[PDB]
Amino acid sequence: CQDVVQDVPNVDVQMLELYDRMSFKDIDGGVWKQGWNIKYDPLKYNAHHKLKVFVVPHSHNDPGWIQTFEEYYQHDTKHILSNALRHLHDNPEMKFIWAEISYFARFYHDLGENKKLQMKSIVKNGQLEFVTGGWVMPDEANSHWRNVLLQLTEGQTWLKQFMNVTPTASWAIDPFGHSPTMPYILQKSGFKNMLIQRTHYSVKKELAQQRQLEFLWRQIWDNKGDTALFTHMMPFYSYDIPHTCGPDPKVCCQFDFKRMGSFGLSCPWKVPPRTISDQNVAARSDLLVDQWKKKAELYRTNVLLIPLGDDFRFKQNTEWDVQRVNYERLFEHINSQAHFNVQAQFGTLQEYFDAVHQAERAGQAEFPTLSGDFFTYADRSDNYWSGYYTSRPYHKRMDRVLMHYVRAAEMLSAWHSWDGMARIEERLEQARRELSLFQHHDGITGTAKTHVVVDYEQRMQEALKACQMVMQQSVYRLLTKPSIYSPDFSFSYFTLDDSRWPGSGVEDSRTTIILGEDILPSKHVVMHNTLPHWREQLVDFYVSSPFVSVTDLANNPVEAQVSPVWSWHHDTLTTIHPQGSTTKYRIIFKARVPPMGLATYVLTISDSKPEHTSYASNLLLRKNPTSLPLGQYPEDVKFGDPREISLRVGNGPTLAFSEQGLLKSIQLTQDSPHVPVHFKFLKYGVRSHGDRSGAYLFLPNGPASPVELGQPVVLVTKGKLESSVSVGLPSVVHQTIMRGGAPEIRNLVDIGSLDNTEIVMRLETHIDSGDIFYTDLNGLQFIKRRRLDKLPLQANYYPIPSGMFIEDANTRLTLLTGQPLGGSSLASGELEIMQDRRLASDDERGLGQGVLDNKPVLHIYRLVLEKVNNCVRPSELHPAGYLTSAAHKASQSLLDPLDKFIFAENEWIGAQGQFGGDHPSAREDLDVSVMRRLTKSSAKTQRVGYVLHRTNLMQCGTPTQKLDVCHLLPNVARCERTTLTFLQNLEHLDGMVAPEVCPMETAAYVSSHS
Ligand SMILES: [Zn+2]
Repeated sequence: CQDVVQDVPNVDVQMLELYDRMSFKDIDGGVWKQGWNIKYDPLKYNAHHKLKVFVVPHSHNDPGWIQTFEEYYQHDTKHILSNALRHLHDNPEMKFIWAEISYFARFYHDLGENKKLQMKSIVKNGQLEFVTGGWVMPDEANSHWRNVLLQLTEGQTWLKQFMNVTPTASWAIDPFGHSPTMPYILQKSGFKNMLIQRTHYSVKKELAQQRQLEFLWRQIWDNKGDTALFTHMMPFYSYDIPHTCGPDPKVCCQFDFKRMGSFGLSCPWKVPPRTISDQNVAARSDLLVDQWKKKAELYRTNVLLIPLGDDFRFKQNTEWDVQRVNYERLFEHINSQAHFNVQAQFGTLQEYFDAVHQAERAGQAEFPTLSGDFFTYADRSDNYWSGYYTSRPYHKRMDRVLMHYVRAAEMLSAWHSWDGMARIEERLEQARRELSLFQHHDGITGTAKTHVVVDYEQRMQEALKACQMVMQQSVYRLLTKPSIYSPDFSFSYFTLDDSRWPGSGVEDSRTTIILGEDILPSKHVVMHNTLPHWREQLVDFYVSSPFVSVTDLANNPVEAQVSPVWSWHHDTLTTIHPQGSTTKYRIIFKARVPPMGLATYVLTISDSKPEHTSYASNLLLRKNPTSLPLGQYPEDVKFGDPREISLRVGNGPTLAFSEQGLLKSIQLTQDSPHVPVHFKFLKYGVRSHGDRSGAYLFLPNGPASPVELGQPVVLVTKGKLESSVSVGLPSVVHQTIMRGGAPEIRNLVDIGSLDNTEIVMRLETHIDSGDIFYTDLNGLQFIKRRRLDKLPLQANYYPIPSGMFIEDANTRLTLLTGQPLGGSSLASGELEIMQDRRLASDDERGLGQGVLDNKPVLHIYRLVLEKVNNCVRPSELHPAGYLTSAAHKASQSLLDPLDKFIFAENEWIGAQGQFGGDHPSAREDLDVSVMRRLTKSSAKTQRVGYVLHRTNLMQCGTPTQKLDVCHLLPNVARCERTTLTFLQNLEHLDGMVAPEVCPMETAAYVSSHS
């Protein structure tokens, strides 16, 4: 294994170092507004060295944006694909590339048997070519790497079964900035080439000047270079026809033949296209070849890519004819005139890449190496696209919940083959496809119309219910004696309890377990642990009585705590204040669950305070208190005036809070200093003159201003197992929760009718971080950031898909997230992260609406303060950072918590105590990211697929069983290493053993069973 800490990779272009050197000037470059007037040597090309030009027709089809998936399918995409089939069949020289498999699969299943055969023949002969072949073209900023792989797998599994093809070239023309997570996943999935478009106008200019727009893109930690993927970055402002022929859009627009005649379109530069004739073809070819030779000066070979398309193009038979016939008349003239020294023709993306690599092997070019990312994107002036890191944060949070439920449903159901009557495969295909659709660059981004967001939310809600049904049937099968198990596949044996989605203050839908010494004195509950190591964690349930004791199924007592149930309400006379339930209570205890396993507990009612259950105290801090009854709860609420508070659970850290209920300090141990750490809430506004913020753009009117808090009401709950401080602020109920290690932070965010406001949560410390901070990419890797005062505030905002940290020589503070949000370090010792944004104006990128559809959301975090002076850190020149053990486990507690199940009926005949006690407990840096049965019950050879991910953790001194996934299931007959999509066998494994993967590596295995 490579060492990913000590050796700094040597690359030609390192994006952090390039950013530090660049001046970012926004000069008028002439017809190429953000570049310069390109010149070429006309003697560069002759009889023996010609320019080869590939014109690649395409159509950008969004699976939801202005219309829903189904509205676009019926009104636009089914006509595009029907006309593609007819025109390519009739015109063998015509070519077309296709990206979005969600639409292609919907179309193909609706075709008659004769049309399916014709479609297969234009794919087999290479006229219709699939590019990427994902379900969608995903967002690269907010998306988790697990979901990027899920949607790639859904589309490529469909293409292999139905079209017998697997793309090796990727096409990503519309995501709002680009991540190195994509080449990481694509290179481990059989790809050879990829293309990107939306990068900062300043970066396009700097790379074009050095002919560094084609590069070998490696990971920031990769010293050897085996992660490298060949990447083509397009040079100009857009992927439309005016910005793809060459540097002058007033010329290129005249070669978009839909912008004349009866289509109702036109050229903004005021010179229309003209039909190509014998009379004009020499003059028209003179201007067009000059644009081609200028574009070719920006690249290193004699092979040139010219895309030809736009949004939902090639809808009409007449559009295919007017584009094909005028281009054919230009190609026939140009190819027949030796003075041009050009060969031009319709082609595909793979055709382009094959010809470039042939030119390279001929010794025509040697390509540069590059590491880094392409965030944050700007298309013009100070218009940085950091707004969509936060827009529609309710759905961003829902993405992470559905990610975990799909993993848990696939894993729990994989242990067995199921009868077709159970409909397990139907429910899991629905769930995978709804989560896959939401990865689209107008889904998770929050950049769709209000009615389109409602469609995404309804689809994700159906997917959640499908996962719940699979999970509960699987738990019953796994923990019921085989002598008793006799299933009704329609029946609810268990209901799921989730404390964190949507959250009891968002939707008060948790089930209360109702116990009574007569009617029903006990209830069985079951915890699942998807992680491949033993886990102990606190769990809670709602119960109808405070007098409840916990046992394991063997009747061993478990120490428990009871707390009241609290809700928060606006008083119309005055204040935001808490109200206690008189009818339900929380029971809280530590569950111990095997790796990838299950554990059963029992809740039992009694007359009075039972021997192994304690009761939290509650203190309400407010002047002029009124009474707060709590029904049977045995401890009276205490009252006081606002004051500073300190709390400690177990022998974990001591936290101190201000009179307003906000953190002010952390002490790690009894001996150590009180380290200042202050939470604050601030607000950004919108510019009254000049460019307005919208769903995409963040354009603040200066630095954030303090929120006036008044004298808010503070509630302190103190228990042996769990304590919290909760405060009612304007727009936010803010909670700090303590269970004996790093605290958990919960914000119930309701921005209400506060038009043109963005709410930010900031941390202030004396950590001497200077201009340096770290943010993650897609939940996979931490990248070093440098704050730049020469760029505006909105340019120093980055995606926070799962975490961020600052550090000096001695101390680090990490904030882990349960949802992707936008964030920064705008001053030494600070972290900040945006909670919600409400915007009255459109930002002129095509959405045609502001963001005024906000709803309450529960955001969740962990906060980890650590000493790092005894840690082996990367050298100052390394562009990556790495989490500690404690911060990594804190992230895992937010993204993949224990699942909780309540038995639905009065009696569970044949109940068992535990599943998976024999499972291997793997090293803490290893995860089983995916477990998925690949075969239905009728297959004679069963196949199960596993994705294994090993992260890299910092070594800090304080230093388990070998996991072989090929032997988790009995009767293993073969074990293969595969691409991450499971579609190609790469290696038949010695001894049917799936080996140990290296730090920062991901591998896929398939086990076959007799
Ligand atoms: Zn798009």
